Amino acid sequence: GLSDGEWQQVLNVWGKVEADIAGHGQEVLIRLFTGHPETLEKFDKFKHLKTEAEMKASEDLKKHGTVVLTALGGILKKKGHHEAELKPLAQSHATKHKIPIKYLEFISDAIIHVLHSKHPGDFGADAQGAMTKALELFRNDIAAKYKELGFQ
Ligand code: HEM
Repeated sequence: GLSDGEWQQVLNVWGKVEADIAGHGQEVLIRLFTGHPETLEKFDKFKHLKTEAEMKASEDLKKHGTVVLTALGGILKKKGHHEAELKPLAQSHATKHKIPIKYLEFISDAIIHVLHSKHPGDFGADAQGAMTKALELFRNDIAAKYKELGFQ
């Protein structure tokens, strides 16, 4: 449950991401994969990436980063009214990709890390609070769908 002012902060922060969705998406995934190498194993199409240099050079990783952040941005712009947008992602990530909710926590924190890394001094405490709450809401609603599906 975010206030109007918190959603305003979220969407203000998101404008930073939308200016360079592929660069943000790439860095989010690289942060996820390098911080939590087990997550790489969930991607048949990225498990060949042995080094961060290879990850950085991967155009397909940037492409997927764009897909991920485009989806997330579409969800965030719903300001919590995202059941229709979230449902297929929860279902695909539980049933097809088999992504534990822990990895969604990892990527949520990776987003925060990337925002500070790319916008140092420009991702204020209020913005971090609002973005964190929005990612918690996202993760929590996914978690509810995971529970429905019995997925761990
Ligand atoms: C912000 C959180 C995430 C968003 C918005 C997101 C979004 C997406 C989207 C839109 C797709 C393609 C459509 C689909 O298959 O449903 C996808 C595919 C996929 N996602 Fe995610 N995802 C997120 C987090 C994760 C995490 C944390 C993992 C694993 C650690 C993961 C693993 C995968 C895999 C393996 C695929 C299939 C990739 C392929 O083979 O093309 N996702 N994701």
